[PDB]
Amino acid sequence: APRSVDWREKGYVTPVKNQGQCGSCWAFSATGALEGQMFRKTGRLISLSEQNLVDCSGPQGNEGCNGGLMDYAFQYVQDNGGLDSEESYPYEATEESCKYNPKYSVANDAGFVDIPKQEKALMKAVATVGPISVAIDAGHESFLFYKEGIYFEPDCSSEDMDHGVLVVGYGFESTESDNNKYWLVKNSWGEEWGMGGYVKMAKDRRNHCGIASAASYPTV
Ligand SMILES: Cc1ccc(S(=O)(=O)N[C@@H](Cc2ccccc2)C(=O)CO)cc1
Ligand SMILES: *CC(=O)[C@H](Cc1ccccc1)NS(=O)(=O)c1ccc(C)cc1
Repeated sequence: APRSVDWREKGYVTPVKNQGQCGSCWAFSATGALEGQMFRKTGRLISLSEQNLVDCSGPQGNEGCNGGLMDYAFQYVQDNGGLDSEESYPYEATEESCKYNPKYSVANDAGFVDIPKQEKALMKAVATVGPISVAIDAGHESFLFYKEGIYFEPDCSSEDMDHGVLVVGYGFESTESDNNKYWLVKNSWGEEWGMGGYVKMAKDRRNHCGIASAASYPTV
């Protein structure tokens, strides 16, 4: 695998979005992964509707602003035969009745692939597939105030993740502790959080915060 990957340089990644006060992280992770795979197929980057997932993917097991799983969203796009664009079905940060309209659907998938719970396997998927949906333990003040550098939280759990996000690459930079490797992660808290909405999360530090315990991507 390469030592460094950044799919934003290849056109796979929309700008950072903001989920607001709705527990819809899982929807932003899923649209990020599907936005990348759709671009890989068609060469056109189109922002996808998180509200469409929040309002409509209940039958697959999602619970709107109360939580959900990226895999369930991928299952919805497959079952439903499509997913509306962000512009056609904009984000309201509140759960409402499903307003899906297939005339405005711009994405499809035929399932999803769950990545083995290994950072080595996650690296190979990021290097060969595109942005990857992952879940992390974001439940620490240190994560809220992250600003730069490689994020490392000693109290981070590798088993109880609460926050779905998107791995868009990985890389390295020299650090005091010589733990130099990171995952490049797109968050959904707007661009004022972190590094323009991104975080460099510790890579190859024993599945730090569980980043490799629930990684997946849709099949397009
Ligand atoms: C109290 C609470 C409220 C909402 C959520 S969440 O649904 O927004 N976050 C997801 C993230 C996730 C975790 C593992 C695998 C995929 C996605 C979950 O933890 C799902 O159970 C979690 C906790
Ligand atoms: C992933 C998501 O949408 C979360 C849902 C959540 C998770 C834990 C506790 C309350 C709500 N929303 S979030 O704003 O991304 C977030 C809030 C709090 C924590 C500890 C993590 C993430």
